[PDB]
Amino acid sequence: KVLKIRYPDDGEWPGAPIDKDGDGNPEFYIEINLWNILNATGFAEMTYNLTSGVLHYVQQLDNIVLRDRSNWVHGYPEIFYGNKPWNANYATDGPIPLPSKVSNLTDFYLTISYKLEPKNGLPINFAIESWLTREAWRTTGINSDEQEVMIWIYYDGLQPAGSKVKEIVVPIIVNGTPVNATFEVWKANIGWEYVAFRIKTPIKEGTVTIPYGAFISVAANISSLPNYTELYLEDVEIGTEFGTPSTTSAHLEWWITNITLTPLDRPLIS
Ligand SMILES: [Ca+2]
Ligand SMILES: [Ca+2]
Repeated sequence: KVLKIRYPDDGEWPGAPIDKDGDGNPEFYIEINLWNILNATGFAEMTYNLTSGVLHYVQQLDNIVLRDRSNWVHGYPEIFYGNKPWNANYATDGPIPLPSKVSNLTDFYLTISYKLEPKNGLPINFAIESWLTREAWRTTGINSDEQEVMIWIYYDGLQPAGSKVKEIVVPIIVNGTPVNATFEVWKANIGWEYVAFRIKTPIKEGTVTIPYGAFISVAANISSLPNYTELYLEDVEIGTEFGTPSTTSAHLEWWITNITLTPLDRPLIS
């Protein structure tokens, strides 16, 4: 039927597996993940139609107070594949064997169909994220010698952490058209190493395809981390960070109607 998770009714941390064939190995995992909201009024609800495959998120939050203003954004309601290292949730029923070492993975395309409707000027992005960890099956967080990589294919009013390194051009596909797209590369120290690729021409809705290794190769190339090839690419998460400390009302709706990961016959790291 329809899988539904809701904040605050299901608790602090609503989330659920998507396990179509009931094999106890989910294909994807969804979380509302309001991880820097200490208190708010209102609600956020995510539903997944097990027939149409449509994930739909509706958020009407007000009177927001953050856990830690220095963490900047409010949360990252999302769907992911792989092992998310901040908790015991995972989804590994898919064609890409995450978690695996970067040095052992082949490249893959990530294709997402979506439509974003932030309301009232709300700062948001639509960002794909992966964590790279010393341990494949981490469930308790991230250490200072590990990495977070984000790829922002939409943003309005939000800036990545840290500082701008350079611009790169990556061949991507936008609504069926091959596009050589420019991304700004940003790098931060926030408790671990962070690298974000923020596209220069953000895409508010449609179907976007990226070659994942174009981004992980650059993140490897610019890393300050030692023994980068020891790292496991844990997962691929897709969601919307939203809000800054200026934001006390965050009303947002979106839909993601397909996620596909397509293996390629070439290494991840070029
Ligand atoms: Ca399954
Ligand atoms: Ca709003």
